[PDB]
Amino acid sequence: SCYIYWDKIKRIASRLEGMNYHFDEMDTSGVMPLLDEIEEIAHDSTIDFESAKHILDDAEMNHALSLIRKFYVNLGMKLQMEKAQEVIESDSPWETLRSFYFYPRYLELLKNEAALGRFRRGERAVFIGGGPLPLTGILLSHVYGMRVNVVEIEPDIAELSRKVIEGLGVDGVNVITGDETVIDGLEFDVLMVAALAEPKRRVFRNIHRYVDTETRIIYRTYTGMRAILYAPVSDDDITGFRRAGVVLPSGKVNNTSVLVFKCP
Amino acid sequence: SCYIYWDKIKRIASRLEGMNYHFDEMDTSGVMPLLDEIEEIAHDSTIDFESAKHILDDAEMNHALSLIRKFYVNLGMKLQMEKAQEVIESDSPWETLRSFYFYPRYLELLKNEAALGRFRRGERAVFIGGGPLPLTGILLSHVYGMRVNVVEIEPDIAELSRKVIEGLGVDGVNVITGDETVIDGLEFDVLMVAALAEPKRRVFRNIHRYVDTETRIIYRTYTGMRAILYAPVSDDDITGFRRAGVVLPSGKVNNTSVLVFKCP
Ligand SMILES: [Br-]
Repeated sequence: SCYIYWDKIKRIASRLEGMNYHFDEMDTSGVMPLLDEIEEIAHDSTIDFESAKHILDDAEMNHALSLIRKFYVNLGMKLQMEKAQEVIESDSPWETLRSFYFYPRYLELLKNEAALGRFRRGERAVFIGGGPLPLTGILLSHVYGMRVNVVEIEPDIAELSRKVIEGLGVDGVNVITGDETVIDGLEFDVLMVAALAEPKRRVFRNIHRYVDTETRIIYRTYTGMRAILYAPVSDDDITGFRRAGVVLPSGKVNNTSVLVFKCP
Repeated sequence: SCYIYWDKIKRIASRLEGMNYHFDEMDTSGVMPLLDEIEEIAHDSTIDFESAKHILDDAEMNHALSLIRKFYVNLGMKLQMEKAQEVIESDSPWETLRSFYFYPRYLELLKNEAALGRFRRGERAVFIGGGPLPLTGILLSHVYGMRVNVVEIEPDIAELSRKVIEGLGVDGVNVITGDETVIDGLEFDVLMVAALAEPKRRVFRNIHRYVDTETRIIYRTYTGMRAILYAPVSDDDITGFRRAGVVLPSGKVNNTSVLVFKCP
């Protein structure tokens, strides 16, 4: 084909490639223009899902896509780490937390999800893939009055997260250090899977073994042009589950939210 | 997975099996409940595009899918033939035309397409694959005041369509007997491709040779659960074209309309 977005993406990737050659370590302030250029493409409403995969999954875009998707994850992780450290240091922690680049977005995303998953105060939720800034976990308790365990595989990241939660004075959020297998030993009404929790195939196979058919499972994925940001969850990833609802994003939200139940 | 639609589709297909390879022999009036059954499924808005794809792409669904598709194409063709003769014989041809089962649907589909393609009075349209009842051709003129050539490969079908057009007294619609290659000798502003024009690969490869980069080309295809009805136009078919816009259907409309331009 001949899409103008193909050259734009290749030029972005080239810039990312040159940057990474020079520095392993992300300069979070400096690369905010690159993120906004990438998000303008991802957010372009005038483009349907089929057209999105025609442009994105074209073989000649694979290298550029990989670089962009690596950027997004690395930037996200560094933004979370920096903000976590900021919150811990702050004498005004909630003010510092609301300044996080994605804060307004998670706010909208959760509201969407709570409707999709019928969240009720008092229910037990497990969130897989907390990261250093366990924003979803925190909101689930602070806003939705849920009883939350956040699971984090990396012990130092998990420790930082506990410090964030304590700095915010948020009750009812516990952090578990380990992989998604810790869910066998937990009771929960709802289970959420972070957008960047990996590997997807393994994570869904572990969910499948350790849940029953009545437990609500909500995962975060990417669709349409927003798949420039990250690889979506594949239908093969969700073998043995049935999709029972979706919330497609709008505005600046990047994630699609999917409700599934284990078969059968 | 365990979608309820899976079993429902297999059940409907079981009742089509005994018509296999002789669907053209269908009783049109007596099979309408069967179309309603398939349509209840195609038009279900709660089924997301990923779920629809899980179903239609599964190897186990392949024979039931061919049975449903053979049923839908044969029913549509028979109805078209039956209505064309009915119009020709009618004292009230316009009213008879409007009693066509898909009439209300085509009217909305065209409405959508006219916005998408920016149709205007006096513009030159060519419609590939007229069939016996060239409704789109007739409406492009009768409603949109466009000047139309309808292309029909089968000489006896072309002859019948001309009778339908002459019976209605509609201006500015001519039928050319031939393949899509006849566009070589034509001048036009908008090219439309019928949902049923086949084989898509040969057709689009010929269209590519004869149009330019500013020709508006609209084709009809199937997306989501509506792809149960007929094989969608593939990525491979529209090589050398770029998508510029899409109208997704709602209500009982079956076709997705897609606007393309030749590269660049
Ligand atoms: Br979807």
